[PDB]
Amino acid sequence: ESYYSIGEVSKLANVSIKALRYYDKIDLFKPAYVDPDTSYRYYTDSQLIHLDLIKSLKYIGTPLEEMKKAQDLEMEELFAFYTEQERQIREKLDFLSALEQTISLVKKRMKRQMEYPALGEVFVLDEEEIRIIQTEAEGLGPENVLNASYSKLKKFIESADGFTNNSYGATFSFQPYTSIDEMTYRHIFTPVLTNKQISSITPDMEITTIPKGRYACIAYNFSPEHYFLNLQKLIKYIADRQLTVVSDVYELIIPIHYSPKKQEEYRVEMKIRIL
Amino acid sequence: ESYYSIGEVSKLANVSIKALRYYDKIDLFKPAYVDPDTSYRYYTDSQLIHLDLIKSLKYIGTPLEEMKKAQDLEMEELFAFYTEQERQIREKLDFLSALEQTISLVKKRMKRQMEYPALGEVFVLDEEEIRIIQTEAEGLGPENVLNASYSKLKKFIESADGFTNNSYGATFSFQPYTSIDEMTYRHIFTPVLTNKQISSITPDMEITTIPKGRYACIAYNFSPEHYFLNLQKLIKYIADRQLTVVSDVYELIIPIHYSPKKQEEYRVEMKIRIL
DNA sequence: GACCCTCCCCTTAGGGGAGGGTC
DNA sequence: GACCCTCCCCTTAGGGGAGGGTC
Ligand SMILES: NC[C@H]1O[C@H](O[C@H]2[C@H](O)[C@@H](O[C@H]3O[C@H](CO)[C@@H](O)[C@H](N)[C@H]3O)[C@H](N)C[C@@H]2N)[C@H](O)[C@@H](O)[C@@H]1O
Ligand SMILES: NC[C@H]1O[C@H](O[C@H]2[C@H](O)[C@@H](O[C@H]3O[C@H](CO)[C@@H](O)[C@H](N)[C@H]3O)[C@H](N)C[C@@H]2N)[C@H](O)[C@@H](O)[C@@H]1O
Repeated sequence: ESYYSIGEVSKLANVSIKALRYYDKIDLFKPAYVDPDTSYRYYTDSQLIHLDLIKSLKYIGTPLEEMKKAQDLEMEELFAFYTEQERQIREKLDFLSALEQTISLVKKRMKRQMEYPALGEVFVLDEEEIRIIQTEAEGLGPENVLNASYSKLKKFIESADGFTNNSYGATFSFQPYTSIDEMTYRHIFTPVLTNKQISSITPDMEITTIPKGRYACIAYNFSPEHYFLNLQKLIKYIADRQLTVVSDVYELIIPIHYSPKKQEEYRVEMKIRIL
Repeated sequence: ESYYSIGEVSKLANVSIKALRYYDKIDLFKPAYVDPDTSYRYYTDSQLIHLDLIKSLKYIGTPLEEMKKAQDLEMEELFAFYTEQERQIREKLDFLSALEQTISLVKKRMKRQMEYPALGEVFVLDEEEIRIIQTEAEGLGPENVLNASYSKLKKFIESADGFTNNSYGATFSFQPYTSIDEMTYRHIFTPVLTNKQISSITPDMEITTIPKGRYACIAYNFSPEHYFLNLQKLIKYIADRQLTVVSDVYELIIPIHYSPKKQEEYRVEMKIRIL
């Protein structure tokens, strides 16, 4: 015998007016009475029960046209719909959960770049392993290597990590080169950062890693004059301190920013392993 | 010296054409060259680097106008933005994680209702505790009690669980009543299903629970003729098997469906505790 | 005054599709 | 032929606000 205006319901049910009006329009929840002249909406007390579900499902995030299907459902049938919701949640849980490790690790790798002891000078250091995806570089050089050169590797990684490599890598044979002009990349690769499977990897992609070990490194900010010089510096450090190299030179390039409105700049790192 | 059409980039970067066009419109990522007559878009190989971030941030779910702010940021500053993302993730993780327990528990309570040994007959059984929110019922009766009668309790629960009670409860003193006409509810309550804090609960709300114990129950599907009868049945079962009651009668009403296009139906349960 | 009505413009990140024109 | 262009209509769950009228 008590009837509620939209305002009354709104306050009562902690749902907004514009919201009830909306739910009225999509015929998910309609007033018991619409005065035909004033088009005012009036609601019975016994209606409010229909909101409990709506409100819940909303909180869960069920889309509206979907609630409508849910309303009809009988107790046993609704139960199942819930466990559907349960499974859908576990997914998001996984998906984020994964992302959390990913980002913490992206961050961990960004740290070293800012904590690098000095630029332009060579030093040795003890390195954790880095897993990576590589492919034969088909006669590519520092000179003519392209971004596009990476696109297949980059599919795989994205399909795997979801989270595109900040980084670009290539390797080549440690030699007394005298010229950029003399150098060819053996493979080019990009680091993976998930231990998530890589479905349907084709066999022209080797999964391998930059082994744990001790490394003569040198790292600077790119510019053409320095590239070759710093390589030189490296070779020298080896030959002088008289060491035995046991890998290629690994070279990794990392943007310092992605502003398309500032001049491009990149951090380069050449490392190599020793006995 | 190699330039890419939108199609070329799209395939290269595994981003859609309509997507690059869009990113062009919002000046997040613009081609290096737009032919002035054909309005064809052309891109440099050295541009594709700007997509790695975009693509990542997208995967993380960063909104676009926000990526723009991120692009300018310097390595140290970007690092922080990430940990912002890290914290924002942990929230969702919590939020869902909570929901998962909630739903598993909503489900657990829905089960018993469908696994209830028989309807209309009384039996005793051993009950887990049920926490709940209640309030003095201010002389309310089975006769005149309303949905609205619950609205404050229901705020609290929603503010706490997010997930509106499927259920509605009231209690009253076990007596040889002869009439619905004789009955008053002592409190009316609604079960909580989170152990999450209930911020700024006002003191006219008692947090308490339906204690763990042994209970004479009876549960049926509502209709006016049966209500009082089944109560009667209950009283009788006690008096005959000669038992001592140690609580009020708890009464709980639960919709069987929320279809607003079928006749309303409800499951009632009256239980009481014994020594 | 305080509610309530309808109606209209607004948001995100594009996809689908038309009706051209181009490489 | 296969690319690419612009332009337009579409989606979700409403909120904000106008310009009335009503309880
Ligand atoms: N590793 C080659 C890389 O190409 C791009 O850019 C990096 C290159 O190394 C530079 O290219 C060359 O610059 C000069 C003339 O081109 C040469 O003297 C020099 N030896 C080369 O390094 C480029 N311009 C900037 C940045 N350093 C990408 O970031 C990455 O796809 C890829 O890994
Ligand atoms: N507990 C009272 C409850 O009111 C509503 O509905 C339930 C009531 O119990 C019924 O009300 C009464 O129906 C008859 C005439 O009104 C009476 O003879 C009977 N004794 C009463 O129970 C109602 N119509 C259906 C459903 N059972 C709500 O679900 C809930 O807010 C609240 O808990």
